[PDB]
Amino acid sequence: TVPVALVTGAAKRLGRSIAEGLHAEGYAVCLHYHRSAAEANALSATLNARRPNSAITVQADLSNVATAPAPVTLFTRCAELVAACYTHWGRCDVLVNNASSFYPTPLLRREAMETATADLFGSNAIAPYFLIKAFAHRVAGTPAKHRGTNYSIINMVDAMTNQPLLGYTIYTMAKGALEGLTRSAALELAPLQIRVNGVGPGLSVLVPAVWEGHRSKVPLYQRDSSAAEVSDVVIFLCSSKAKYITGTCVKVDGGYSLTRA
Amino acid sequence: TVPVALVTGAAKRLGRSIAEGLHAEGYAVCLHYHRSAAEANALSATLNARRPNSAITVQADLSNVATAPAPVTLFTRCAELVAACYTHWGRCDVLVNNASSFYPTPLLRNREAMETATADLFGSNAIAPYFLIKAFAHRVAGTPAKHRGTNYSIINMVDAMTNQPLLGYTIYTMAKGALEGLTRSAALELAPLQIRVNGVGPGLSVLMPPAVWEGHRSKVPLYQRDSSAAEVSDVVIFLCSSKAKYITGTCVKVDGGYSLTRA
Amino acid sequence: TVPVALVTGAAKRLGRSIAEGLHAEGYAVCLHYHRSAAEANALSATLNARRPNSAITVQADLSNVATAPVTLFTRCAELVAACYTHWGRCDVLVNNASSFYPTPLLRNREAMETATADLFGSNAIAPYFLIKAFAHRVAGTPAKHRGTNYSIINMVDAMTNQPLLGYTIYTMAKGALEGLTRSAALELAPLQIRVNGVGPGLSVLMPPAVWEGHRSKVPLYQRDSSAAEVSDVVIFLCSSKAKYITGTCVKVDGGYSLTRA
Amino acid sequence: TVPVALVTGAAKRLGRSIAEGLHAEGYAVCLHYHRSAAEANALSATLNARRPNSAITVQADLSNVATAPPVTLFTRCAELVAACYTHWGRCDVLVNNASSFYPTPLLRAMETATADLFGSNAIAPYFLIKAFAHRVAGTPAKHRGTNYSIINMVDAMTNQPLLGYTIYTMAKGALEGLTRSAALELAPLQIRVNGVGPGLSVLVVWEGHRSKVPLYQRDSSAAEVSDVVIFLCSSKAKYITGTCVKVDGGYSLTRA
Ligand SMILES: NC(=O)C1=CN([C@@H]2O[C@H](COP(=O)(O)OP(=O)(O)OC[C@H]3O[C@@H](n4cnc5c(N)ncnc54)[C@H](OP(=O)(O)O)[C@@H]3O)[C@@H](O)[C@H]2O)C=CC1
Ligand SMILES: NC(=O)C1=CN([C@@H]2O[C@H](COP(=O)(O)OP(=O)(O)OC[C@H]3O[C@@H](n4cnc5c(N)ncnc54)[C@H](OP(=O)(O)O)[C@@H]3O)[C@@H](O)[C@H]2O)C=CC1
Ligand SMILES: NC(=O)C1=CN([C@@H]2O[C@H](COP(=O)(O)OP(=O)(O)OC[C@H]3O[C@@H](n4cnc5c(N)ncnc54)[C@H](OP(=O)(O)O)[C@@H]3O)[C@@H](O)[C@H]2O)C=CC1
Ligand SMILES: NC(=O)C1=CN([C@@H]2O[C@H](COP(=O)(O)OP(=O)(O)OC[C@H]3O[C@@H](n4cnc5c(N)ncnc54)[C@H](OP(=O)(O)O)[C@@H]3O)[C@@H](O)[C@H]2O)C=CC1
Ligand SMILES: COC(=O)C1CCN(C(=O)c2ccc(N(CCCO)Cc3cnc4nc(N)nc(N)c4n3)cc2)CC1
Ligand SMILES: COC(=O)C1CCN(C(=O)c2ccc(N(CCCO)Cc3cnc4nc(N)nc(N)c4n3)cc2)CC1
Ligand SMILES: COC(=O)C1CCN(C(=O)c2ccc(N(CCCO)Cc3cnc4nc(N)nc(N)c4n3)cc2)CC1
Ligand SMILES: COC(=O)C1CCN(C(=O)c2ccc(N(CCCO)Cc3cnc4nc(N)nc(N)c4n3)cc2)CC1
Repeated sequence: TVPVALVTGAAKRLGRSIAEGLHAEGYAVCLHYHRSAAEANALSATLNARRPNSAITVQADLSNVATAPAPVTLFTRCAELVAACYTHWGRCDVLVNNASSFYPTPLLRREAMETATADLFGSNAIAPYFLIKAFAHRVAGTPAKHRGTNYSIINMVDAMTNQPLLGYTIYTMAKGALEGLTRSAALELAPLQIRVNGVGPGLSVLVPAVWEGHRSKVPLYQRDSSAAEVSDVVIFLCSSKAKYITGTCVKVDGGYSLTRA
Repeated sequence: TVPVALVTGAAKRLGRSIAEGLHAEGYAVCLHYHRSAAEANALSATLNARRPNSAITVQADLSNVATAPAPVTLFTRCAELVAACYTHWGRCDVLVNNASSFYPTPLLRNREAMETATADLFGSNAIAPYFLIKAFAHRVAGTPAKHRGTNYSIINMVDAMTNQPLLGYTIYTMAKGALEGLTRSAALELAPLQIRVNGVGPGLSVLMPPAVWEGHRSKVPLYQRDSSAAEVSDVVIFLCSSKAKYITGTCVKVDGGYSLTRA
Repeated sequence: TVPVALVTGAAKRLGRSIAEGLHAEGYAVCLHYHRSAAEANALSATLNARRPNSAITVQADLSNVATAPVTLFTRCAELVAACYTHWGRCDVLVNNASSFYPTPLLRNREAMETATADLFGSNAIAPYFLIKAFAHRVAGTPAKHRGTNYSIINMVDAMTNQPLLGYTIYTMAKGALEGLTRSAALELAPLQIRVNGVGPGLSVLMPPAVWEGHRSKVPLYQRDSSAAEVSDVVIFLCSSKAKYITGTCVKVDGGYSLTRA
Repeated sequence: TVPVALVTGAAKRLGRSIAEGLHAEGYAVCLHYHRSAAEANALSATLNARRPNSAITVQADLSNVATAPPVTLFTRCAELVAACYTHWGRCDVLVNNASSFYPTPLLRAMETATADLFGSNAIAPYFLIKAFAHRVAGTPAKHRGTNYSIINMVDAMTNQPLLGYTIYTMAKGALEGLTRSAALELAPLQIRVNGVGPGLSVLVVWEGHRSKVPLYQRDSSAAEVSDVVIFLCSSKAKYITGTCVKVDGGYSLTRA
């Protein structure tokens, strides 16, 4: 009776608001983290205090690399994340692919580039593929009679990547791949009634002289969004209200994509 | 202190579902109709029964023509629709441009019914959306900022399947493509008044020989069926809600994945 | 023997350049104009000098207004009639004519009714009616007498997904024209009529700092295009080389659509 | 000198037709291949028989795997661009054609599919683009060519995904993101970056697939695609950048 969400990069910022919002709706929440161990553990205790046995935390590098104990592939670590929900609670109804690295990969003007490829592509595109695969296998290997009634996968994409940010080619490619995954997984998982949608923020919860300048670009309100302005949309899309939506991406950008230089 | 929604073509189908959903969230609803008087009036009696003074009905042909006098323009009729909300309740917070003509206009056939077809399919789908949006905008801009609503939201009912056009339906496909540009253009220009403008684009909703109903339905990837009206209108209500307040300029497909298909 | 093109708003700027490039490729050209009868008579003369009986001129208002009543749809069949009249054919239609002026929502009834018919007539309604006229003509040519390369190009706008503030009527009419392209492409494919769009950004563009400011924002070259930068694309899409391309819109915009405020 | 084009996967089919097309236009062509040595070398022979010194061949696995001396994909790709500069001193045009294509079903190792499908389609194209841009950047303004053009071969139909081809579809989506981001970033150096998206092309159970095509009810010939790649590289398309041109006979307009 209590559904389970797995939220990647759940420790802070938008991933934390997504986990908080799903939890508010009655979900048990698997809080994935990579480096933010203290934040993830504090968030868990907050939600477990509000509602016993309502949250767990699991650590994984979603980079496209191996990790030592066979060195452990990204694939294995992805199946293991999904397995953690099944092991704790016997289900996993919602997957939010939120975790994402983001930093410049300039084409113009070290082995960091292999590091960058692995990290940006892994977190943003390849781990989402492997997570959705493990998610879908687990639904597929549940007898029909016992399947949940509202399986939902949300990919966090980017409303502004048709208007790329100068110098972020690999990240922009990765988001594009992610949008690809949304359409391909919606089509292919439809027979198991698993919906696959994207949410794309424009500017959200910006870190002062420059904050002010970015803020002023947004037609609506001339500010970046709050975390909850994004997560409320994620929450709606996972709801039974949205049960006819799949294969689609929703921009939550204040009209930022409508602007031109 | 009760919010007001104007829903066009509210009498039946999707427009009635949207009207009932907004009503359920505590909107007073102004139900526009053209031909469907009996249905609209019964819808409004149901709503007023549930909550006094929470609905009215207004008639207007949104076809881009002049109507019965010196002659009345579509503009005027549109502005009068908005002014009906303001006359009765003193506000208009939401507008759902739902009303819409749909019928083939094939490029290859071979006369007054060519001129009234463009007027009807273009008016209902695009130009009346424009004028109602401009009349709606005018009212807000008119209100001292101290008396303005805090959640203004315009929704335009577009078509998920317009990039994959239905054979023979060119004017209709065009007018929907128009409606998408108004959605984007209005979102931009009305952002300073915090008027959000978005689209909702159904695929197959509330759909012939029945093996051809069963035939069309089966092509949708999710559930192999057309949607319920609620499956569409819940999305409309979400975009109107204060939880959607950073959303503007976007269209949301509700198509069960239909737009993902190829022949 | 010599293929015919019909080009609307052919008298100046981009439409003149399209008429020339088709003229240069050896089309006989029907130069449509509305107000600029001089410039058109001028151009006709020039190309009728390079080559006898290779250019004609034709006047019509493509606004959605009945004239002295003659409805828009008959003036459009008239235009198409005039190529078959003179030359016995019409192989190419370019819907280039377009009025363009602000129709703002805020700030500041005679005006408004005239803008609706002018902006939607010219950008959208007449193109519809012209295509209809053109398709019926081909349909009513026995197959064995049809030309081998029918091509319609609609001049759309690269930048309409990023609307120009205060231009809604225009932006809507361009989105109808996009609709027209895909819809006609699909419908006319059996006739082997190809229908495509070409979408300029800033082309052949207040205080000089303003002009420069606008030009400065184009990523590639930091300027507006020339007529020929656009007309070359049009002529390619009409060439037998593009014979597998229908239903598609080609941006010619120097990257401008890739920018954000 | 004559301008030079690098075409990846140039041995057969579209990639050969492109090579041929640019050659017939006056380009000297670097013909990249992976497994099709014999075909690549026959092409080059025909090409050099036509105009001496106008074709060469280079082999490279564009899968994202560290190869044997270990040699990474970055290195392989940079070297590929250096082969142009080494033999002809210039590289004017890059066509990212090379592409692996096979199912990666979500419902029925993965390691190799991922490195191969994302490398050929997405990660190699980026390193190739970056190598190209670095070689242009480092050329003194005075001696830079006057018509830099990069063509990504994308897919017109990827918004309408082929069931079971998730990784391929993702990789062509990455390649679309590369087209735009590289077009923006390399615009100041006057390198245009564009995509061409085939529908069904040169289908190798077939009349079923091609009858879905609105225009002519067939798949395209190889020329009906390469001619488009040729035009976009030409100076007549010098204002077109960031753009993808579908060449699909209208197939992307269909629905089930
Ligand atoms: N903020 C904005 O304005 C925008 C956001 N978005 C998208 O929304 C999503 C959420 O945004 P935001 O909150 O700003 O994200 P953040 O950049 O703050 O990061 C989210 C989390 O991702 C995790 N992560 C990063 N790299 C890896 C990796 N290699 N392996 C595993 N986990 C990793 C980190 O977890 P940990 O801290 O535990 O290491 C991090 O806290 C992202 O997908 C982003 O692309 C899109 C548009 C703009
Ligand atoms: N149903 C579907 O599968 C899809 C629907 N949509 C869109 O969703 C919306 C609602 O769809 P649906 O419920 O099927 O729409 P309907 O065709 O059922 O029409 C809704 C109402 O539009 C009104 N209307 C039509 N023309 C005019 C006009 N000239 N002037 C005034 N009102 C007019 C009618 O009111 P009356 O009866 O009072 O005369 C009608 O009941 C539309 O905008 C539609 O295009 C999009 C794609 C798919
Ligand atoms: N130039 C640019 O930057 C851009 C251009 N485009 C599109 O490219 C095309 C050409 O651009 P450009 O040359 O600058 O356009 P212009 O503004 O120069 O106009 C083209 C011609 O359209 C004709 N026209 C205008 N209104 C009417 C009408 N009501 N009835 C009949 N003919 C009419 C005029 O003919 P006459 O003079 O004979 O009256 C005019 O010369 C247009 O479709 C435009 O929308 C798109 C984006 C930007
Ligand atoms: N043909 C079609 O209908 C469609 C094609 N396209 C796109 O058009 C382009 C050309 O299509 P098409 O000619 O059919 O392509 P092919 O499937 O024939 O592949 C082209 C070449 O790619 C090379 N290649 C494949 N994998 C690798 C790799 N791991 N490393 C290096 N080279 C590799 C091969 O080289 P070698 O043979 O030497 O090993 C191959 O011959 C592709 O990018 C494709 O996605 C788009 C959609 C439809
Ligand atoms: C504000 O920081 C500063 O003061 C300066 C330091 C350098 N700097 C940036 O690194 C930067 C940071 C965030 C930016 N964001 C605007 C959205 C662009 O997509 C915020 C954003 C944040 N974190 C993010 N994390 C993921 N995984 N993905 C995303 N998109 C993301 N985005 C843009 C540029 C801007 C100026
Ligand atoms: C009297 O009708 C007949 O003779 C039949 C044969 C022809 N015929 C159609 O052409 C037809 C009807 C409805 C169709 N719908 C599919 C959605 C297309 O967008 C359902 C749909 C319904 N009503 C609709 N009303 C608006 N205002 N807009 C929409 N899109 C709409 N759509 C499609 C084709 C079915 C009915
Ligand atoms: C101080 O600031 C100013 O000077 C303002 C004065 C008013 N103003 C303009 O008049 C104006 C004029 C032409 C503009 N063009 C390109 C912008 C479109 O994104 C040039 C263009 C020309 N003529 C055109 N004619 C058709 N039929 N269609 C097209 N698209 C068209 N376009 C832009 C703005 C904007 C700014
Ligand atoms: C009778 O059953 C069989 O033998 C089937 C075996 C599996 N099978 C396919 O794998 C297949 C092959 C070619 C297909 N093409 C239509 C375009 C799909 O996007 C042609 C295409 C060709 N080669 C290609 N190579 C790259 N690198 N990329 C592309 N897209 C590509 N496409 C589609 C499916 C269908 C035939």
